[PDB]
Amino acid sequence: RTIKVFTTVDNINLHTQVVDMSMTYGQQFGPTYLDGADVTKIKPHNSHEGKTFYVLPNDDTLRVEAFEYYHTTDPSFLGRYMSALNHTKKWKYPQVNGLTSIKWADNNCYLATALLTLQQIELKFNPPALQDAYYRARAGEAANFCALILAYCNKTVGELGDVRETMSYLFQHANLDSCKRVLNVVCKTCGQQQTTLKGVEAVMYMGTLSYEQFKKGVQIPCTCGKQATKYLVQQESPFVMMSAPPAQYELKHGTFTCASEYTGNYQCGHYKHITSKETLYCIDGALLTKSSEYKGPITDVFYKENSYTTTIK
Ligand SMILES: O=C(Nc1cccc2ccccc12)c1cccnc1
Ligand SMILES: [Cl-]
Ligand SMILES: [Zn+2]
Repeated sequence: RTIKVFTTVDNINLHTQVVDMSMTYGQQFGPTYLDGADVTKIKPHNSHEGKTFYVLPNDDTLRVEAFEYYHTTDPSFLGRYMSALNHTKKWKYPQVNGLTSIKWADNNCYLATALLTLQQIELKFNPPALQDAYYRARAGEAANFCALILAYCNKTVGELGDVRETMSYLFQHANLDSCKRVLNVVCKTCGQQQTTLKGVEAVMYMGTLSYEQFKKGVQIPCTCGKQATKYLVQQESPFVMMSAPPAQYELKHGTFTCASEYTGNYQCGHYKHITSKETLYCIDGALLTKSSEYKGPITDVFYKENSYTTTIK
């Protein structure tokens, strides 16, 4: 007694299977999922005929398909993706000021601000999984994209992540190869030291939120025990992300693209998103407020860029 089903790792390439309806999916395929639901311990029902089940990439055909689609060989990746999807499928993705947001659930505030940020910066993903899911998220169906971020970042639904760390992981899977940064560190004692950064390290800085201050210079520790000055010589990138420990900061309309605000304590706080459009909009999941001025505990600010060369000699 049998039905026909299809197994997959990428939901595109299907593998015809004939399953014994007296045995679990588990006994025939190993761990098995139906649109995120774990059916490993369940026996085939007739309503399953012709349906697609996810399985683990446990032969060379599935390994090649999984790597080509996801760009990861982490063995627990597919199970993490399916477990998250089972939750993200039931989140709400309301359109807020023309952007896909996420209604608050399960500490997902860091994800909502990350998703809102992506839709305001020029970025293309390398893994087809992220390309296809990000296209759907932009159209309003973000369940797959959210599940993939959770899986790539090794975060479970319910865990509060850091926005900067999350953007860092997503940038590693994006085409930032054109991006270039040149830095100069001046110590009165020790003189000068020029650094070039490439890719992800060229678009991220930790220590100040102000793109203008980065250009004029910021004080950092030197090994000699003095304070050295670091400023921006040259930048080629479509955006920059300036990050700092959360601290009261004033966001001025028209001077930035968007920003992330973090309120509260370590691992038990809340992120909000601020976008600079015709005014300052504060997007907090499904919630929207406006103001002409904004002050809060800002962690990250995104700025547009193309090409910058310092006048500092
Ligand atoms: O401390 C946080 N984020 C961070 C911001 C800036 C610098 C940090 C340095 C080390 C660890 C966390 C940092 C944090 C804690 C809980 C939830 N989300 C974020
Ligand atoms: Cl993309
Ligand atoms: Zn020095």
